[PDB]
Amino acid sequence: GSSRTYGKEALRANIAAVKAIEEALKSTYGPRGMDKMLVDSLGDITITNDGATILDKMDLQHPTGKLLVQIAKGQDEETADGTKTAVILAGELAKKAEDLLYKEIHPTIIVSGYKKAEEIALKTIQEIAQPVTINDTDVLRKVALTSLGSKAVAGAREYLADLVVKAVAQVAELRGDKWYVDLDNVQIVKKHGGSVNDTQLVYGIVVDKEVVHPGMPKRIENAKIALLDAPTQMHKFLEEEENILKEKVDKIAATGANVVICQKVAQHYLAKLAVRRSDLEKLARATGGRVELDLGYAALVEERKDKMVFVEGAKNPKSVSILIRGGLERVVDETERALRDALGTVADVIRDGRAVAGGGAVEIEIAKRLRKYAPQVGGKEQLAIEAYANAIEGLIMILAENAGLDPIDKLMQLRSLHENETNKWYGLNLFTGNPEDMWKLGVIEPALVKMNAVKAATEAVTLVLRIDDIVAA
Amino acid sequence: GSSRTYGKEALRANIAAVKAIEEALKSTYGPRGMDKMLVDSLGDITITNDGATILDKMDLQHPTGKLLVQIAKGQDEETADGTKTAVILAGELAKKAEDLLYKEIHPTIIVSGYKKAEEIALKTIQEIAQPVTINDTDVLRKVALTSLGSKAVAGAREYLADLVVKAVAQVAELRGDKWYVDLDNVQIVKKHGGSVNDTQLVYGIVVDKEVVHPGMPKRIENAKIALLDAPTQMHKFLEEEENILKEKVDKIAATGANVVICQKVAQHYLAKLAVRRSDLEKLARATGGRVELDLGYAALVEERKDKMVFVEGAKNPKSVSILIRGGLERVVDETERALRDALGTVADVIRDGRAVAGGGAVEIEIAKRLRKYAPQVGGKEQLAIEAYANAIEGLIMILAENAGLDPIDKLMQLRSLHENETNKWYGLNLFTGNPEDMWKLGVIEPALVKMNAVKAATEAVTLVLRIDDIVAA
Ligand SMILES: Nc1ncnc2c1ncn2[C@@H]1O[C@H](COP(=O)(O)OP(=O)(O)OP(=O)(O)O)[C@@H](O)[C@H]1O
Ligand SMILES: Nc1ncnc2c1ncn2[C@@H]1O[C@H](COP(=O)(O)OP(=O)(O)OP(=O)(O)O)[C@@H](O)[C@H]1O
Ligand SMILES: [Mg+2]
Ligand SMILES: [Mg+2]
Repeated sequence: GSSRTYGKEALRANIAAVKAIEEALKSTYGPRGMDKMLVDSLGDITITNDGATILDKMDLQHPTGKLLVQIAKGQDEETADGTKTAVILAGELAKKAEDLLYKEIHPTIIVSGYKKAEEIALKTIQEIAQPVTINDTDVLRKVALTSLGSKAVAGAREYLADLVVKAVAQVAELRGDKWYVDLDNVQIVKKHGGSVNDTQLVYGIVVDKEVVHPGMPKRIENAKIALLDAPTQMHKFLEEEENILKEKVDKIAATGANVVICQKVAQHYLAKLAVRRSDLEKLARATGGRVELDLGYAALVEERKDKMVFVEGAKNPKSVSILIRGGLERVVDETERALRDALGTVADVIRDGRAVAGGGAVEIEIAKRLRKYAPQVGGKEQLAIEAYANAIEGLIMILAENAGLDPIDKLMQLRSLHENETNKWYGLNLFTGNPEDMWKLGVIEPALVKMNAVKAATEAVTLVLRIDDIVAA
Repeated sequence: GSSRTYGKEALRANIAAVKAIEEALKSTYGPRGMDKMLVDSLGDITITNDGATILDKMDLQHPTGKLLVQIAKGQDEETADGTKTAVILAGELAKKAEDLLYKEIHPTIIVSGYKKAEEIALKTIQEIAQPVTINDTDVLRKVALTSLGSKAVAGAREYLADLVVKAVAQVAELRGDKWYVDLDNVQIVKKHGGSVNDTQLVYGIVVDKEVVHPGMPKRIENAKIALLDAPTQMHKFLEEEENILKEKVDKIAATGANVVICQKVAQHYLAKLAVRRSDLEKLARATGGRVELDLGYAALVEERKDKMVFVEGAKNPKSVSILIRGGLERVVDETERALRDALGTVADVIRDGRAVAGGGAVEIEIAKRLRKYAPQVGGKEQLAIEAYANAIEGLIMILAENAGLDPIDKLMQLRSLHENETNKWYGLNLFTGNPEDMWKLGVIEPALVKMNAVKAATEAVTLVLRIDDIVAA
């Protein structure tokens, strides 16, 4: 025994799976949006509004949904943002395809329409965007703040916004006639007992070591660094192992190193600087050293009051550390998850120097270009392009409907404001119900994240259409 | 206990099996055609439109269908194309035989009709086709492109089309007063990190070796090649095994070889070229060597920046390698499955120098010859030949019906266009709904694949008729 299902009934059964997976996410479309409660088989309780999190702990019985979710998860590791937008948009394009199938259009006309709209949308995003550079640091601060905000740690402590902006403004490499960065170049340190304004940047590389040995010179300058993975006969062996302590000095003097860090007593003779205990790799990347004596170099090393050790002016100038100290664990452990995602959004601007307004300002310029382009295509395909435009505007209703407003009128006001000339940045504010200019409010996101949202939605829906039949064996 | 079933009811039960197996395939008749989803017993999901793939993972309860599928699978290994056409045509000839049995004609009249139509069809294909040669490289490019297209790798990167055309235009042997080729003569290499336009031909034989030993002369010219499957007493054995390293030099000097490849250190003394590690068979076929020292010969050997090793101008000039490097695995692994099937279609033209238009242009010349021939046969057999012609035209409805068009009118327009003189290449375009000239659009397939489609369909249906009774024990 096995089941075969084919034709319109298999296509309806696939669309009813996509409109279920989108229904699970619709309400959490941020900001100012609801959370979901997830309970596991053990009885743990979790509260979340992070879509990449929900899609790993919800569980899905239907195989076509299992393909849609896999595309939306694959979407999160390539770019890091737009996990929910690429599911909502893929929900709307299917819901509006259902209106075209009742007019008896064949699916290969619809799919040819969508893949003919997406290529004029991606051109329009590159046309309406505006360029930005590292020197435009106000715009970098506005992007950081927008990605950072809506948690307890926020731009009420705007020191966090300058902290991240300065930290990646330091690490700028130049490649492809453009700037380049990666998160491997900038490191955190996390500890408890502190304050969120006590967190600081350094322009140096730092470890929260509570001890280094007391006789040693706690300031070292214009210096060389080494990073290391390095009865009667019983008394002779015991001495031979105590002489192996002096063999550390013997081989440091063989190379002239000043501070010497080893993975895992005779420290009075060394004092006549040792660090007791993947971080040696970070020190090597800062110092230019290597983990037989190969040395690295730095302008200053210090230990200072909890208690800490600092390296400053290491040979590679494009490396930075930041330290978070907070009074409770719950603050620190989510502040990392906010702060490095903010920095990893600034990096999505800096890797490609365009920026576009949030708030639904992009969708309504796209929904104008399509409705001016559709009369040129003329055939049955014209109904598929106009059915695409109605599905992109249908996104910002899910943004207005979510902040308590009346959705239809607060769509019509925006569309009428865009029929006037210029005005291209008007969109929804969400902390007051009226439309406002999104650039002067400073609400911005990088173009690469919108392009990935549009492309992963069209790729996901044109794989749910264009399945005729289901066989199992 | 056992079952016996005989007469009209056994014949109806066989035809209802053939019209089920054809019903599973009808919609995927390409291009621009739907896919099917196949789920296995483990829970893996697969999406496909390749008929030779569907028929191995669908599973079939009925024994007559199990014979039809076995003929259609056997069809794919002899010629490589026409797995679906030979099932659809075998579906139509049975569906139209059912209309003749209700007029009470006996089955041995029908089968005598079909086997009397197929012999005038095979003559007509040899009459209406047009010849082609290697020098007609535009037609080779058009055939390559038609077989290559409708994937992400396509003639948007037309470098792939010239890549394959040049690659088999080099390997041409002459036999039977005709050209001859096989796929054993041309080899690929596949690696990750690349681009689809970074893929290149060579007119040489190549391995993506990331290393060869650093002292050795990395350029060798007008050269000879060897291809090889080749306490106190403990110190004497250890030395005897180290002298066996120098015995490689000792036996290379005994034959004067310049580069020496062995299946599975003293390389400084060899340097005073060694390759560290079925490919020795390919090198032997290029070099004219053999895997006791038999040597092969080549004009140049080089190692160059990833990193690679090249052999150029080997003794046999009718051997070629191509290299695919792509930025992701998913691209490379299906690009092989497209690119070698494109090349293995050019080989189906070159092995037999006729070509015929696609798009349903052949079917409507055959459906004219039959309806002019049928009045000569005169008896009850006349109804079986005209019932054959209606079943070949009934194929291009499944091509028009599939691209969203209205099927009947877009048949009648083609038939009326063929009642005019010449025009013999008019057929369906599928990227716009009107008929167009298929030769100027460049849509071509080799005659040997159509002949195998006609012959394997008539052979499959005349075995489903002409079964009277089913016995089991
Ligand atoms: N201050 C704001 N005012 C208006 N719209 C905003 C504001 N901040 C963000 N948005 C909009 O919120 C949407 C993104 O919603 P949300 O942040 O919940 O999902 P996401 O970040 O894409 O998801 P994920 O982080 O899981 O990938 C975009 O349309 C964006 O422009
Ligand atoms: N560009 C085209 N326009 C019109 N018809 C085309 C075009 N390309 C191919 N065809 C037609 O498509 C049919 C073959 O369909 P399809 O390629 O799906 O099956 P197949 O190649 O025979 O199957 P398989 O590859 O599994 O053996 C032939 O009638 C051919 O002439
Ligand atoms: Mg976001
Ligand atoms: Mg084919």
